[PDB]
Amino acid sequence: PQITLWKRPLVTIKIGGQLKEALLDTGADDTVLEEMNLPGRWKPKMIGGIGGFIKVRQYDQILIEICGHKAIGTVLVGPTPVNIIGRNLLTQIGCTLNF
Amino acid sequence: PQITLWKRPLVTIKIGGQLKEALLDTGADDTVLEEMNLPGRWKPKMIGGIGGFIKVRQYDQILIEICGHKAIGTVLVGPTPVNIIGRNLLTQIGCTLNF
Ligand SMILES: CCC(CC)CN(C[C@@H](O)[C@H](Cc1ccccc1)NC(=O)O[C@H]1CO[C@H]2OCC[C@H]21)S(=O)(=O)c1ccc2ncsc2c1
Repeated sequence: PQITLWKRPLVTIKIGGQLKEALLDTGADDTVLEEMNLPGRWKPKMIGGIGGFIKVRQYDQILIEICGHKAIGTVLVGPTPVNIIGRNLLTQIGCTLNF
Repeated sequence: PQITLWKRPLVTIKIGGQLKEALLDTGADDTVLEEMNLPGRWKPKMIGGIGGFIKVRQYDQILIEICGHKAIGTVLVGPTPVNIIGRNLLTQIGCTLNF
C-alpha cells in the first residue's frame, strides 16, 4: 500500500500471537513495543529520544507481521507510549520513503 | 526520490539561510530542530517524546527547503537529540510511505 502522512502512519501488526497498532517510523533505528510479557531470553538496553532515555528489554529474532508482510528481527519492549516499527523491520517489508 | 531505510534517512535542509542535516521522521508529528537562532517571534511550547517532555520555542510559518523541496510551516527549536523533519512538513513535500 501507499501511506500518506496526513495522520500518524498506524498499521496493524501481529507479534507473539497478539494484534496491535504500531507506527511505521522512519526515524526509529530499532523497533520498540509497549510493555508485553514475551517469553525467552532478553538483554537490558536504554534508548534515547526527546525527553531522555527509557529502559527496555531487547529480544532477538522476534517474528512480526506488518499488514501481511512477515519480518523477523530485534524487538525492544519497554514503557514506550506508542508501538514503534523501526528501520530494522521496515527494510524487511520493503518500505521506502517517496517524494 | 525513493529512499530505502537500511541507513538513517538523513537529508540536507536549508532554514534561515543555513544548511543543516535532518532526519526524515515519519514517527514525529512535528518538526524539531536543535538549538539555533531563528528570526521572528516565538511562543514557549512543550512536546513529549519517548523519554518525556521538553521545552521548545515554536516558530510559525518558517520557510524550510528539504532536498530542494520548499515547505512553510511550524518549526520547534529545543534540546532534541537530532534534527527531525516531522509529518507537518513531510506532507508539504508530498512524502509518502510505500511497501
Ligand atoms: C532520535 C530520533 C527520534 C527522536 C527525536 C527517535 N524516535 C522516533 C520518533 O519518530 C519518535 C517516535 C514517538 C512518537 C510518539 C510518542 C513517543 C515517541 N517521535 C517523536 O519524538 O516526535 C515528536 C516530535 O513530534 C511529536 O509527535 C510524536 C511525538 C513528538 S524515538 O521514539 O525516541 C526512538 C525509537 C527507536 C530507537 N532505537 C535506538 S534509539 C531510538 C529512539
